[PDB]
Amino acid sequence: VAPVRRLLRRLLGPTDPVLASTVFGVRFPAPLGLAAGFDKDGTALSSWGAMGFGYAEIGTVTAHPQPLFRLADDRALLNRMGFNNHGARALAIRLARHRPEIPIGVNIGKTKKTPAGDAVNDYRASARMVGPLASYLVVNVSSPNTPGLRDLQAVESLRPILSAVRAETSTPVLVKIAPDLSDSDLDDIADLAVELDLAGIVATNTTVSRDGLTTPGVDRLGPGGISGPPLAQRAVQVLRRLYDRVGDRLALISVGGIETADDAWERITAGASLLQGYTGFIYGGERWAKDIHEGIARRLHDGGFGSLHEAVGSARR
Amino acid sequence: GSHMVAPVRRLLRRLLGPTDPVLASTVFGVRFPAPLGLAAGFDKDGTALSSWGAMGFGYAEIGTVTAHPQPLFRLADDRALLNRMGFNNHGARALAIRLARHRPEIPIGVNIGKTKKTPAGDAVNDYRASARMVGPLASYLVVNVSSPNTPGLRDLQAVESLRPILSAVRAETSTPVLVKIAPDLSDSDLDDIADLAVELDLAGIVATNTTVSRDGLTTPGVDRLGPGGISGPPLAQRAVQVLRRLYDRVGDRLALISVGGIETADDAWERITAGASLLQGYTGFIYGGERWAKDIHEGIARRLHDGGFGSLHEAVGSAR
Ligand SMILES: Cc1cc2nc3c(=O)[nH]c(=O)nc-3n(C[C@H](O)[C@H](O)[C@H](O)COP(=O)(O)O)c2cc1C
Ligand SMILES: Cc1cc2nc3c(=O)[nH]c(=O)nc-3n(C[C@H](O)[C@H](O)[C@H](O)COP(=O)(O)O)c2cc1C
Ligand SMILES: [Cl-]
Ligand SMILES: [Cl-]
Ligand SMILES: [Cl-]
Ligand SMILES: [Cl-]
Ligand SMILES: [Cl-]
Ligand SMILES: [Mg+2]
Repeated sequence: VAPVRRLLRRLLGPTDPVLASTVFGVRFPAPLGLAAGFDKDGTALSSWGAMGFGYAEIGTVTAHPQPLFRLADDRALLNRMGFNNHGARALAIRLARHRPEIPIGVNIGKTKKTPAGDAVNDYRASARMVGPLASYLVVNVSSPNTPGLRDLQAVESLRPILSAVRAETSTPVLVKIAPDLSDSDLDDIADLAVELDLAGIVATNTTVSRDGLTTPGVDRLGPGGISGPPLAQRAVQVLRRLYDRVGDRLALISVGGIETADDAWERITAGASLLQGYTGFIYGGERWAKDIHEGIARRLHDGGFGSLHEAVGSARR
Repeated sequence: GSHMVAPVRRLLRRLLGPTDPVLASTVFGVRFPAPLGLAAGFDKDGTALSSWGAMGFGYAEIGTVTAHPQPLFRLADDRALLNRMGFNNHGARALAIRLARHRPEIPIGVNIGKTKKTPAGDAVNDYRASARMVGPLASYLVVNVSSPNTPGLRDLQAVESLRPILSAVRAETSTPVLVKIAPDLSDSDLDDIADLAVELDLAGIVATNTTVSRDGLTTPGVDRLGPGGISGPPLAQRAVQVLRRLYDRVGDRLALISVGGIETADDAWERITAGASLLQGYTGFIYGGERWAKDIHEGIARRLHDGGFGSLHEAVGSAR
C-alpha cells in the first residue's frame, strides 16, 4: 500500500537487501557501481545512491591538479580525454565535508607531467591524500590516453607502485587493468596483487582496438579508448581467468560492456564480487542501474541464493 | 621470497630475446623472431645494427645503399612525412665491413639502388656490383626500383628494364632477393611485375615505397612544400590493396612484405591476415617512438593467442 511503501522506500533505500554484501571489509548495498571517469571530481556524490548505484568510483584523480564520441551503431563510446581533474587534494576536501550514504571508491592515476620513473611517489601522494576518506582506492595503470601509463602494468614497474600505495593506507587497495594484456601478464599481476596483499582487481579499462566497429566514419576519429559492448567478451574472459587463479584470495570487480541484467548476472556467476558500468548508463538512463539490480535480485531469489555473496563464482564450482 | 613466475620470464627474455615465441616465423629460409621490421631509409649505412632488436623490431632493412658512395617535412595533421632526400649513403663496400663486424641477433636485410651517376643503360652492372658486396652478409637483398627522388629510377620498374636487373642480381648471390615496388604503379604493371618475380624465382616483394600523390592530405599548404615522396597513413589504403592483389595472385610462390602507413596493432594484424608474411614501418616509428614497435608485436601476439594460432605463419593470409 503506497503511502507505507513510499515511507519504506524513503527510509531503507531503493535496492533489495538481498543485493547487500561485504567486499574487502566494506558494506556495499548493491553490486553495480558507477565506473571511473564520469564523476571525476566528486561533484555528484549524494546523487548516485538515489540513482540505484550500490557505490561510485570517483576519478581518475592525480597528485597535482590538471583542469568523447558516441558510436551508436556499436552502442559504444570513444574517449578522447585524459585525466582532467582538480586533483586528489581537492577531492579529499570534498569527501571530508561528507560522506554519502553508499561507498565511494577513489581512482588515482599518475599526474601527466610526472616522469615514469617518478611515478611511485606521485601514486603514493594521491593515496596519502584521499585514502583516509575513500572506501577503497584503485590504482589506474590502464587508461590509454595518458602517455606511457599502460607501460606501468609491467610487473617490474607495477610492484613498487602497488607496494607504496598499499603501505600508505589501510583503506583497501585495488588495481585497474587493461583488457589487452597477455595471459602471462594477467597471471603475474594477479600473483603480485596476492603477494602484496591487495584487496582486489578491477577489470577492464577501455581498449584501443577498433576491430569490430560498425559505426561509420570511425576511421576518421582520432586516438582514444573504446568502451561498451566491444569489451564484453574480453572482460568476461579476463574475469574467468583471474577468478580461477586467485578468486579465493581477493575480490574481482568486473567492468566493460555490461548492458543488461543477463550480462551482469553472468559476471557475478563467473566470479565478480562487484560490477561497474559507464557506457550502458549513458545509453540507458536512470532506470539503467535500477533495472539491472531488480534483474539480479530476481535471479538470486529464483536461484536458491540467500545472498549475493553465495552467487559469486557459482558457475565455476 | 616471491613465488612469482615473472622473474623467470625475465630470464627467458634475456636468453631468447624480448618477443613472444609465437611471433617467430621462417620466410625464405631466414628466421624472423617477429614480423615488424625497420623499413629502408632510416638506418642508411648500418650504423645502429645492434640497437634494432632493443627497439622492438624483428629485423631491419638497411639502406638504400649504392655501388659507389654518395654521402623532410612532418605532415602533422596526416601523421605523415614528405621526404625530399635521395640516396645519401657511404656505399656497399663500407656497409659490408659493418655487416661482417656485427654479431647477429635479428636478420638484417639490405636494400640496394642504382648509383646516381651511373647511366641507366648501365644500371645492371651497378646493381650487380652492390649485390656482390653485401649479398654474402645480408639476410636478404631488396632491389629498389621505386624511390621517387632518384631521377629515372621508377622507370626501371618496366618489366623490360627490370628483368635484366633482377636477373643479374638473382644470378650473383644465393641470398634471397626481393623487389620493392611503388604504390603508384598501375594494376596491370603490378600483375606483370608479380609474374616476373615468380618467373625469376625471386624470394618476395616489398610493397610499398612512398607515393608522389598529393590526394587525401589533411595538412594545410602541402601543395607548395615542393616535390618528394609521402609516407605514413596516406599510403595505407593503396598499400593494403596492393598487398591483397599480390597475395591473391602470387601468394603461394613468394613472400609478401607490407609497408606503408602501419600505425597500430589493428593495422598490422590486418596486413598479416591479408597475406603479409612480414611488415615494415618508418613513419610510425618517427611518431610512435621507442615503444611503437613493441606495442605492435604484443598486439599481434594477443590476437594470435586469441586466436588460437599456434604460430604467426598460420595467420598469414587467413582473411583470404
Ligand atoms: C568517456 C570515458 C572516460 C573514462 N575515464 C576513465 C578514467 O578517468 N579512469 C578510469 O579508470 N577509467 C575511465 N574510463 C573507463 C571506464 O571507467 C570503464 O572501465 C570502461 O568504459 C568500461 O566500462 P563500460 O563498457 O561499462 O563503459 C572511462 C571511460 C569512458 C567511456
Ligand atoms: C625520410 C624517408 C627516407 C626513406 N628512404 C628510403 C630508401 O632509401 N630506400 C627505400 O627503399 N625506401 C625509403 N623510404 C621508404 C620507406 O622504406 C617506406 O617504404 C615508406 O616510408 C612507407 O612506410 P611508412 O608509411 O611506414 O613510412 C624512406 C621513407 C622516408 C619517410
Ligand atoms: Cl592525462
Ligand atoms: Cl579511454
Ligand atoms: Cl639519388
Ligand atoms: Cl674491425
Ligand atoms: Cl621518398
Ligand atoms: Mg603474366
